[PDB]
Amino acid sequence: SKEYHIDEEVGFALPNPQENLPDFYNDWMFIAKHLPDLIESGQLRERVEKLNMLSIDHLTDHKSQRLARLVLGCITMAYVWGKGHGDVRKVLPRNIAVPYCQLSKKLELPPILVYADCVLANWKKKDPNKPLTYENMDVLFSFRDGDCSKGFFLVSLLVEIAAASAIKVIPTVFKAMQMQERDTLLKALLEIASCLEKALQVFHQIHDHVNPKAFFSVLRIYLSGWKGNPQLSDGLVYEGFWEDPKEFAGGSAGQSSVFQCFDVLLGIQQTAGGGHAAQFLQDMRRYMPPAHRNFLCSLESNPSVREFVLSKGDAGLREAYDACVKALVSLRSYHLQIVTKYILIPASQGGTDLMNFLKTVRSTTEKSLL
Ligand code: HEM
Ligand SMILES: N#Cc1ccc(NC(=O)NCc2cnc3scc(C#CC4CC4)n23)cc1
Repeated sequence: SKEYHIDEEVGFALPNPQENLPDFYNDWMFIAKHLPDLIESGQLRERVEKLNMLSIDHLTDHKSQRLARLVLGCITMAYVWGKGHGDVRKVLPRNIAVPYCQLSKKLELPPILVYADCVLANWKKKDPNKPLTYENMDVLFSFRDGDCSKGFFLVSLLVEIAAASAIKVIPTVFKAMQMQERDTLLKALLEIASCLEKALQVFHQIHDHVNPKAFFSVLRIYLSGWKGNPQLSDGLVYEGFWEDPKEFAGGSAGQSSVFQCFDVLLGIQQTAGGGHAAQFLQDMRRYMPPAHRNFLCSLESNPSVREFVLSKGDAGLREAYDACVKALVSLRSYHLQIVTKYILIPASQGGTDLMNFLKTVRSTTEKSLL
C-alpha cells in the first residue's frame, strides 16, 4: 500500500505521534496539557479568550500538523462544553477558531475533534523499546481527572493495531483473485479471519479501564458535537472564519477506517439501501483523513471478493469467506454488549437510536453470510 498512510505495525493509526509542538505554540499546549485543572477551576474559558492569534505557518511536517489539530480540538471541546454540566458557549473565539479552521482546511478534516485526532494521534509508548500493550502506553491529552479517556482511547487504539495484521493481507487477496490463485486466496481469507478473531479479545480490555458512570456522565459529554444537538441547535460560530454558525458531528468510531475497510473488502454493502445507518457511515468518511478516504475508495473500485467467491462453487472458499463475516459479527455483538453496559444502563439511572444503528449495521453484516 502506497501513500494511503497505512502503517504495517499500527495500521490506520499515526505511527509514533509527535508529543510536542514548536516553542512558537506553547500558549496552545500549556492550556491543552492542563485541561483537568483549567476546566475545574473555571479558568479555562478565559485563557482561551486571552490567547494571541497564531499562524499555522510554523507547523511544518505532517506529525506536528496532526498533534496541533489534537491540541486545538481538545481546547475547543473544553471551551464549548466547559465543566460538562450543560452551560454551553455557542461562539468559539477567533484567536483560536481561525488557526483551527485554517489547519483543518489544510488537512481536509472538519474543524472538530474526530476519531483520527483523539484515538489515532493521541498516544505514546512509555518505553519505546517495549511492545505495544496497554501497560506500556498512555494518551497525550485528557479532559477531566477520572474521565477514563485513557481507557476509552487506548483500548480502541489497541483494536486498530490488532486489525493492522489483517490489513496487510488485503493486497494479496486482490492479487490472488486477479491471478486466479484459489489456494492463495483461501489462505489469505483464513488469515484475515484469524486476525479479526484475535481482535475480539482485545475488546475485552475495555471492562478493566473504563467505568460506566465516568464514561456516560463525563467523557461522552466532551466528545459531543453540534450537529442535530439541541444545545447548539444552529451549530457553532467559528469567530472570523464563517459569520454563520456551522454544524459538525461529534466524534464517532463510525469514523474508524478499519471496520469500514473490512465491510468493503468482504462486499458487505454497509453504505447501500438508503437507511439512516447507511447515510451515517457515508458521511463519516469526510471525517477521516483524506488518505484513508482514498484507500476506502480504491478498495471499492476493486472487483468484489464476495462475488468471486460466490461464483466458483468452492465450499472451501465459501467457508473461509464466512469465517471473516462471522468474525465481524462477533466483534459487533460484543460491542453492542459494551454499549448496553456503558450507555443503556447508565442512561436508565436517546440511547435507543444509537443501538438501532448498531443493530442495523450488525444485521447487515450478518446477512452477508453465504
Ligand atoms: C465504553 C466503550 C464503548 C462505547 C460506549 C461505544 C459506543 C458506541 C456508539 C454509541 C456507537 C454508535 C454512535 C457512534 O459511532 O458514536 C459506536 C460505534 C462504533 N464503535 Fe464504539 N463504543 C465503545 C468501544 C469501542 C471500541 C473499543 C471500539 C474498537 C475500535 C469501537 C468501535 C466502534 C465502531 C467501528 C463503530 C461503528 C459502527 C460499526 O462499525 O459497527 N467501540 N460505538
Ligand atoms: N447517550 C449517549 C452517547 C454516548 C456516546 C456516543 N458516541 C461516542 O462515544 N462515539 C465515539 C466512539 C464510539 N465508539 C468508539 S471507540 C473510540 C471512540 C472515540 C472517540 C473520539 C470522539 C472521537 N468511539 C453517542 C451517544
